[PDB]
Amino acid sequence: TYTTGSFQLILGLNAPQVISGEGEPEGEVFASLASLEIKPEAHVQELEIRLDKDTRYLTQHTRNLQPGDTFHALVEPIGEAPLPRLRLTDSGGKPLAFGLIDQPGESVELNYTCDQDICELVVHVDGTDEAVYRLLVGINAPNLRESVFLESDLVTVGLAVDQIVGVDQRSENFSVVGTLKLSWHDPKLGFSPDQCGCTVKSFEDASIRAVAGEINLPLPSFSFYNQQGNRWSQNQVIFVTPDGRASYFERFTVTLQAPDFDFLAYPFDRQKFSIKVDLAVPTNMFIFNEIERFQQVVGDQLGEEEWVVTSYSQEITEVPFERGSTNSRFTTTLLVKRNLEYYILRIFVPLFLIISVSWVIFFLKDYGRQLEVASGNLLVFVAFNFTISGDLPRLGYLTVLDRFMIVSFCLTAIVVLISVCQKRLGAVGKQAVAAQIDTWVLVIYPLVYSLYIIWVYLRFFT
Amino acid sequence: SVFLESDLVTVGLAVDQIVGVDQRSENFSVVGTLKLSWHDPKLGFSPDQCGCTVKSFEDASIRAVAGEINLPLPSFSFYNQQGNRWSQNQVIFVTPDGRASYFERFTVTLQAPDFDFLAYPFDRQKFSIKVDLAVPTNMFIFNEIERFQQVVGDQLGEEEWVVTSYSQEITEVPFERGSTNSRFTTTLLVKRNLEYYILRIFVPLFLIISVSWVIFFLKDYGRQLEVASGNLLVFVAFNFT
Ligand SMILES: [Ca+2]
Ligand SMILES: [Ca+2]
Repeated sequence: TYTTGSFQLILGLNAPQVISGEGEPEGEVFASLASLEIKPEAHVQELEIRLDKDTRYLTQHTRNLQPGDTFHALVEPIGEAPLPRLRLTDSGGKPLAFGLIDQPGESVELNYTCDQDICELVVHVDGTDEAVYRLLVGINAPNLRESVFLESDLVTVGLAVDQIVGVDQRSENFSVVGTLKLSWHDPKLGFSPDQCGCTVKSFEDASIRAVAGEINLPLPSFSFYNQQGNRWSQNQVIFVTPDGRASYFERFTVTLQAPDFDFLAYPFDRQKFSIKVDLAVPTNMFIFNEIERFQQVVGDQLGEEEWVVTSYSQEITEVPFERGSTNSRFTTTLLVKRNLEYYILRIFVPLFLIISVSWVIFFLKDYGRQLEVASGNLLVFVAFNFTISGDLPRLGYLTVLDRFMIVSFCLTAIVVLISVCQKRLGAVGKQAVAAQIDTWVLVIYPLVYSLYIIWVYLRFFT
Repeated sequence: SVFLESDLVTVGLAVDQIVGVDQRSENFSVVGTLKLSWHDPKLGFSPDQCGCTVKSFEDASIRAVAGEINLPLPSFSFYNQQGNRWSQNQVIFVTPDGRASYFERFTVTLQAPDFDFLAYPFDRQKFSIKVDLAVPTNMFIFNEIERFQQVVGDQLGEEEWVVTSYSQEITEVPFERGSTNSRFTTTLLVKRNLEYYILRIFVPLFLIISVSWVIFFLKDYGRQLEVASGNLLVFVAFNFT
């Protein structure tokens, strides 16, 4: 490949000390730059820009200009959009030129010439008196009638999840173990091998912020948006190639807040585990551009897990940033569900059998036995309820399971009340009414249970 | 003006989530955001000396920045803070004219000895967050309140505590070494979920009591005695459930 960088050139005429590399300037000059003999090379760039309702002001930064250079810019709307104002300022905000509306009043143009040793310019386009405009800019190109701007550095990102290690249903947070990777290109980080005799330079056990502060160069630092407390990190390394290609690697264990949890439909609920990585720099410096899948996003492990992942996705977006501008965001989302067989077999079948015991006793015609069995079955129900109390999260609000337990307990107690009434009726000599009540209860109870189940399904799952 | 004047500070606070309440030690934990803004000509700089329009400090407290630049700044603390405070996105940035602002995302635990649980579960409580300046009132004073977001944010799903109303106010309190310091207070009025307690406790209790009431219609007193004895055991079982 070729190479890039700055250089120092020493030329001598009949001065044998030059080949030592230490020749100090002397005598009268004899050579000059060749490019000065011809017209300077022009650079031209065109951009399409749009001023949304909340984004009526736009600014762009230019590359450095050498003394004697010239700058030209013009703006022409795509359609019937009104002509915006155009102006040019340096990096401090000092005005240098203002746009002039042409006599065929469809465009605005600007011109400037460089006096200082180094000039850094900013182009302002504003319509704050879906409009879309065409912006044309050139250096040493007066023929604009018939890259100049700086470009953001592109970052590649990737993330993999190894294990979900905990979920807190009262404080609404979860913890995850995984791996993160970043990669970008920066010519300012390049070095010359002959000064170190090596091809790879590395930094270990340091955050990107610390390395950036040590080498005094801007780097794409990041943070987890919903991080709770400190983060544990292993195998943290940064290494750079002579061309300037850099990469970051980290293995992390972190706890993330998740206020989006909703446990109303427990245990039939479905949840989302979202992991957000945000750059700590403005979008005009660094931006996420590509997604790399270095491993499986969701890793398989031996044995069963409490949460089963159904699907996942990865996406890049932009979010508002402090001190204006914008910062990039990388999001990983996992869709998870619980193990249904566990809850069904552990809770619902025994509950059904307990309910059946209280239902079947109405076939008896000896009401004392019916009363005694109902009284015993209520105690059995309460004992089973606290036995399963361990799988009953205390959240401060009702779930589906709590409502079902309450309804079942109420019906079980009403059975005892009806049994007492039937016993009294049989004692007074009205056995026919007791038999009619038995038939009514035997018909009605399963209908009530089925109707309650239908109502719950309608009100919670559709 | 002949006499020196205090610098005017604008403050704002937002609550994102209440993450826990301790009823025995009487404290609670909250997640939110804090913002400060003030103007000081001594912080001004010349753009041509940096080639920039904004100067920033990151991951540092106001006290540390004040000690680094050797100028007085409006430091602050949480009055009832328990233990260390977790902070994210901490930044201070200044404009050439001298306008400065502070930003912080925090998670903190605050003591609350004012809790009163006598009327449980029908009790109502106040969650109060107090921010005090660590400087005398003749140097810095809170002047205005900024509502940069909703004061109490909405979250998907139900919460254990329901916020009924809120308020924000600025006052003055006595300070060490005399004088006075400013205080900014945010108060949330909260209550519990009543349907949960009513349906989970009172209806089953009513049915259990009715079982012991109905048995007096019987004229076979052995059956009445046996059913009463069983119902007492059922009552104890439900109580420990
Ligand atoms: Ca929630
Ligand atoms: Ca108290």
